[PDB]
Amino acid sequence: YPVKTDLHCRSSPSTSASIVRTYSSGTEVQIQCQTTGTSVQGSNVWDKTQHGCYVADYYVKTGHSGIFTTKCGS
Ligand SMILES: [Zn+2]
Repeated sequence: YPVKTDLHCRSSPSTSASIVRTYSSGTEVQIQCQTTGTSVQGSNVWDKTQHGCYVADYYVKTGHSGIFTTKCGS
């Protein structure tokens, strides 16, 4: 799925968590799992990517709003 903007990928699903890497707009990401975290533009859903860090799902163009795949473990 493409990211919708330049999008931070963080060590935890929080906008205060450390930035591991930043994807340039349109970069293809795969979703390992989904969880909840900071509310970003109305969505508290966060996606763990192929790199093991978390992005705000609002900015991942999947067509889905709610969690739709494997839930991340605690
Ligand atoms: Zn930023």
